[PDB]
Amino acid sequence: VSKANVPKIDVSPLFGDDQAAKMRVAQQIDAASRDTGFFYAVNHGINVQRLSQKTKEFHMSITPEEKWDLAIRAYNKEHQDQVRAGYYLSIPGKKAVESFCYLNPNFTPDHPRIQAKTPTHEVNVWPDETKHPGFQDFAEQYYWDVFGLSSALLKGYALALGKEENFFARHFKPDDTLASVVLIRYPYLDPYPEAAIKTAADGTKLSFEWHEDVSLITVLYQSNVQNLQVETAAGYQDIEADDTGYLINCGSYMAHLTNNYYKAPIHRVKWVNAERQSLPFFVNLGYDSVIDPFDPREPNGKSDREPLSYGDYLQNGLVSLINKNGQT
Ligand SMILES: CC(C)[C@@H](NC(=O)[C@H](CS)NC(=O)CCC[C@H](N)C(=O)O)C(=O)O
Ligand SMILES: [Fe+3]
Repeated sequence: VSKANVPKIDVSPLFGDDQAAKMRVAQQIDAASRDTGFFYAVNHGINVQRLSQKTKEFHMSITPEEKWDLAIRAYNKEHQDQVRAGYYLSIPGKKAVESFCYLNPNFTPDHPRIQAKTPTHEVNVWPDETKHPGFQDFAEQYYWDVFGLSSALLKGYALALGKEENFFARHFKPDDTLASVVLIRYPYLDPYPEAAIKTAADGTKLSFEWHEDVSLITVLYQSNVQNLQVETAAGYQDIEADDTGYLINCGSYMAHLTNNYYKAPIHRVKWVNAERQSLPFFVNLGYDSVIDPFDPREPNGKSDREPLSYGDYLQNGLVSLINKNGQT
């Protein structure tokens, strides 16, 4: 029943050249990462009003025909090459959530990872421009807008851990990042399908069960409806909503790299009967990216943990999350 301490951090110095100001932001990122694991990034410079409005226009105007045409393999056997990118359909009376996922716009048929058929790389699919004017242009621009914000946040995390500010960001590149945007619609439904509600061990009704994120960090915009909870030793705590800020947390690749110094917080989504948006950007590195693990608690930083290539981590992590928490 209690509320999580989720600080609001002004991240604007991370876009600048005042090095001491950057360190003061890094200290706040460190403090939040060692407490509940969540913070809100404010003063981030992204037009989140336009994001929410264009996402709503898309979700509310797409038709069943278009959803089949864009559907991932789980919903359309014809689309064997769409495991990640495309439309994730709701199932009326059974499954409420629906979403649209897209990847690096630089993944084209020309791209070498696409020509090589490397797992987790796909070419995006888009709706018809004449039915959804300007949607693809908006979505591709948004990808690079939130890429820029994430690059800045990664400098803060690096400084927080005592590393040079490009320690993570040097692996986060426009030509090969596996980062994804997911545009999730959580609808208002009356009656709400009981099959779409899960009951937690503690009795709480949920839309999505406990999990750690498959990411380096997760950069999340949500509309102003409270839904997230974070697990602490004393139980789950509510995360207050803020539809002007981005909610940030670490994923399990950060926990691995840091020998669990920055844990990947376990969190879950409460069931709320309300029309709302959940728009995550999953900060993923490149397929071949490897960061040597270190232990910030040790003077010498020595860690015995194996370096893990990001591509293998991502492939395994996405499948495991489907197996554990269900096809979304
Ligand atoms: C908790 C939110 C981030 C959101 N949940 C989610 O987005 C959940 C848990 S982090 N994430 C996923 O299912 C992984 C999507 C990965 C994506 N298809 C890809 O190929 O990269 C929700 O609102 O349900
Ligand atoms: Fe999550």
